[PDB]
Amino acid sequence: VGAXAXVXWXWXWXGX
Amino acid sequence: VGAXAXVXWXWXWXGX
Repeated sequence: VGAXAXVXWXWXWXGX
Repeated sequence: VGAXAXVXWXWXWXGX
């Protein structure tokens, strides 16, 4: 979670 | 991966 890939900013889910 | 939790900077594995 947070930033890069997962739940957060960039890849996966949430922000970008 | 990247930053926050996982493989990367903060929690889990790698940097902090």
